Amino acid sequence: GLSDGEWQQVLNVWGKVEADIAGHGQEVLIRLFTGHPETLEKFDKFKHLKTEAEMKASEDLKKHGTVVLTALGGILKKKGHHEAELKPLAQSHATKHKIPIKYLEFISDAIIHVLHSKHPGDFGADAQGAMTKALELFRNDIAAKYKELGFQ
Ligand code: HEM
Repeated sequence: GLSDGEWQQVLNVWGKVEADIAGHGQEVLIRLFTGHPETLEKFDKFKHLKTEAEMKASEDLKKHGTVVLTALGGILKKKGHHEAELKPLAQSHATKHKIPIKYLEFISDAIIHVLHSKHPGDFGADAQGAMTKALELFRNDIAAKYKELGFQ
């Protein structure tokens, strides 16, 4: 449950991401994969990436980063009214990709890390609070769908 002012902060922060969705998406995934190498194993199409240099050079990783952040941005712009947008992602990530909710926590924190890394001094405490709450809401609603599906 975010206030109007918190959603305003979220969407203000998101404008930073939308200016360079592929660069943000790439860095989010690289942060996820390098911080939590087990997550790489969930991607048949990225498990060949042995080094961060290879990850950085991967155009397909940037492409997927764009897909991920485009989806997330579409969800965030719903300001919590995202059941229709979230449902297929929860279902695909539980049933097809088999992504534990822990990895969604990892990527949520990776987003925060990337925002500070790319916008140092420009991702204020209020913005971090609002973005964190929005990612918690996202993760929590996914978690509810995971529970429905019995997925761990
Ligand atoms: C912000 C959180 C995430 C968003 C918005 C997101 C979004 C997406 C989207 C839109 C797709 C393609 C459509 C689909 O298959 O449903 C996808 C595919 C996929 N996602 Fe995610 N995802 C997120 C987090 C994760 C995490 C944390 C993992 C694993 C650690 C993961 C693993 C995968 C895999 C393996 C695929 C299939 C990739 C392929 O083979 O093309 N996702 N994701």
